[PDB]
Amino acid sequence: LPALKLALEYIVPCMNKHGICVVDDFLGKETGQQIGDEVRALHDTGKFTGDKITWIEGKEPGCETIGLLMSSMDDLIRHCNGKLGSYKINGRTKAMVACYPGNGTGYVRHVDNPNGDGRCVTCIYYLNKDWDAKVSGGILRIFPEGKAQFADIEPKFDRLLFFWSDRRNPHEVQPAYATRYAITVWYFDADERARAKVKYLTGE
Ligand SMILES: Oc1c(-n2ccnn2)cnn1-c1cc(N2CCOCC2)ncn1
Ligand SMILES: [Cl-]
Ligand SMILES: [Cl-]
Ligand SMILES: [Cl-]
Ligand SMILES: [Mn+2]
Repeated sequence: LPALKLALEYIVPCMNKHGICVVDDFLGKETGQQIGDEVRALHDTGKFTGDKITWIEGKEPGCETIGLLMSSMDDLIRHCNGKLGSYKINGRTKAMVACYPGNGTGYVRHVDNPNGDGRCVTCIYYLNKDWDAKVSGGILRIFPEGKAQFADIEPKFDRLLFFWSDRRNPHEVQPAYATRYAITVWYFDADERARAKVKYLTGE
């Protein structure tokens, strides 16, 4: 589907019904591999003589295709104009470009935004080519609040994931046995983000 059709026919009704939406084959193989090359360049540096996080705006040298990813995410969110709950999405974070070690470590269950920090939608893009979660792990488990079911989401290559960032979606990540990368972006609700910012002295 084109971005308009995908947003209105799939992403919007999926998010309002479930709070979780998976889009597969988001950018295609060639672009996905290019993003992987850029991400590995950021994190796979050598040496002279937890996890790794970098925050990317999208116009840094060697990050142009990460920027294309962010523009593509922005395109989908824009076409959701005012249809994602009651939110008015007026901005987002930088891209969190993460490298997660394959050392048998998982991520404890948590809520991204538990206390009204302004973030209403979490977007995650998975860029590890030919990742087989059945063999290598790394599955995301989301527990939508009050539902009888929970969801396991495999970090499949070129997969885009949306979910509500607030207490509706506690989530945990199972351990993995190879290095993997994911890029996360959070979209802000205008009113909540404004309220969260009033406490600061001109300091964001
Ligand atoms: O890194 C992840 C994963 N994950 C792990 C492996 N695969 N996916 C799932 N949530 N999550 C995360 C990270 C985060 N940070 C990271 C440290 O800086 C501050 C903000 N804030 C909220 N959620
Ligand atoms: Cl939790
Ligand atoms: Cl966290
Ligand atoms: Cl902000
Ligand atoms: Mn999280």
